[PDB]
Amino acid sequence: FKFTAQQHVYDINGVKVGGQPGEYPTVLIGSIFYRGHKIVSDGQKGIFDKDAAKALLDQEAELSAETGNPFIIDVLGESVEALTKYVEFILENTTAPFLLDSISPDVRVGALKNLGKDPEIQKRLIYNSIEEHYTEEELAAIKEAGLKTAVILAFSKKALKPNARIDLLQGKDDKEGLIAAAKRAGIEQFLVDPGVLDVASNSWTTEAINVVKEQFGYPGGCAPSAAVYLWKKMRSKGTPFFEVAGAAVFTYPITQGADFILYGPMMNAPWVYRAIATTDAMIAYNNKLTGVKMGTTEHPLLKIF
Amino acid sequence: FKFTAQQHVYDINGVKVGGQPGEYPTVLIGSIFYRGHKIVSDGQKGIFDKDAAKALLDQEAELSAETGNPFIIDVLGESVEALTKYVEFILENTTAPFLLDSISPDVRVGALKNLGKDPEIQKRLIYNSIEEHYTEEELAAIKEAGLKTAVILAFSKKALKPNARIDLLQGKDDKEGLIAAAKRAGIEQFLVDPGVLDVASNSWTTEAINVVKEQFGYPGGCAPSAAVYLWKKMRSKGTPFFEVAGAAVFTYPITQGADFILYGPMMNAPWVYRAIATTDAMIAYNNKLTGVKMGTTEHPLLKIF
Repeated sequence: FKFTAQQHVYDINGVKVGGQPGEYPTVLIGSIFYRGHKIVSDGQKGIFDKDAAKALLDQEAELSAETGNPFIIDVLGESVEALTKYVEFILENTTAPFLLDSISPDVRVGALKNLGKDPEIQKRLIYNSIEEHYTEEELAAIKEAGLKTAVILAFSKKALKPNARIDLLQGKDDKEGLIAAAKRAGIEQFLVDPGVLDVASNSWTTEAINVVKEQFGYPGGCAPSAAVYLWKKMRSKGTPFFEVAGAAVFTYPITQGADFILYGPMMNAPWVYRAIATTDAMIAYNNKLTGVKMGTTEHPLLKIF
Repeated sequence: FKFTAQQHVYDINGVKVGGQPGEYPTVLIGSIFYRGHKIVSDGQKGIFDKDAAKALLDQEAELSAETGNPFIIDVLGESVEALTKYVEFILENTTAPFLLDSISPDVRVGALKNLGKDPEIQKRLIYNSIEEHYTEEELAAIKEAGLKTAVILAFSKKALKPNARIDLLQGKDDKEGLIAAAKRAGIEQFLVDPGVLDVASNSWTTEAINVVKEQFGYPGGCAPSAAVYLWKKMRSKGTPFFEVAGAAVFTYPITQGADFILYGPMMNAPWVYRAIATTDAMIAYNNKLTGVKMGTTEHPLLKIF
């Protein structure tokens, strides 16, 4: 199976994301400083374990080198002060691009004012996310920071059908599309995340990714970790039951041609990389029948066996 | 995914196998008395710990009840004497259908001859397998036993690519093919296993399953356990890395619409069931988008959350 639209392949500070299935390895996006992360003692002041944070980033680099799966760090914060310090640390202690991420839009906006229109911010900071309820002050903050890449959260609790993401992105009736909104903020590269409600609905998320890649060619991915962590019946079972259940959820979108996964807490990277690399390897081996050419020699198929 | 051909759904003594993606849960097939199975004290005579064997069968039934994934037991033997006793034990100690399985055709035929004409055997025993080395003696032994279901195994190093495996199944030039051979033995129900040459080529196995379901509508599955166990680089990493890699390999065919998985030793059932149930749940949630109706309420989607 191949997509009709020519696929966007973005180069975000060296990380290739997008393409036809089997062309590029899955980009894996691990969360750091999330709510309840044990390496954060004060989520308001941003007091965190610098040694432990560095160890997670070094582990991510090592797993990436082993499998060929590139990484983007999901940097979460509950306050402007905290998220600013987290981003300053991430900039210094890895080369990877990263999501500027918060539940609260004003935390993302405040952090951007602090980080400013730094050329490094423009190259490495991906805004997470341009969502249905975006504000003009949010677009102003993105434009003033000169960001070029954003996650487009193409989710609406009233665009549940995959096909309805066309309306969300392009606009409909009197409603500006999320792509138009992003472009007004000066965004040039769009990572489309159709959103995940629960584990089962990951199949609708993946169909939405397929619609977006088929018709627009934007890189498609999703964030199933919250749904997996709300699955107490599985998580309480411990090893290896939680990990293989998680593996089934995180690999599923990749089996249908998705480009990136937000796999949740970085502490899970060791098993997530091994599962995702396995799926990537099997998909790319199908290239030998389809004629799709791998865009890089740094691919699980050439590395994990 | 929805498959072109009208799908064959077989009722093998109460186990539903086949159909469109999300119609029926994955049938899981665990191996017992395999080479080096430590509950066997004498593999030539078929002497084994019956309590340990029963404990495995009870565990399978408990896991099946939990997820709604039906089970068929893969009964392996290295001698006629041993495989005959194993089949006798399985008939009395579970209600499940089972594969009569040996790497040696002489062992399968010998064991089958010992079982004679038995309606319970005819309902529950699946011949594993009709493969490239089949003989008229073997087809005659199957017909004499009155078997109605067989695994059709297209594992051949003369048939690497999916279309070559289809040629082995459907026939080509001077060869009737494995399905035609099975029909001459009186087989009316075909569990098509294209074989797994290695881990990466599980995508080729899955493409062969797709062509089978697309064109013939026969249930399709595979046995990737041997390939995964021979993956030294991943196996060397231990738990849970080996299990999540295994889960990625075993779930991949299911994500592409496969009907059954031989997951290897039954001792791995606890994590295999959890991984496969997860995939099944996501696929069945897709049913509205595919135009499919669940054929049973005994489905992971309605059980595991």
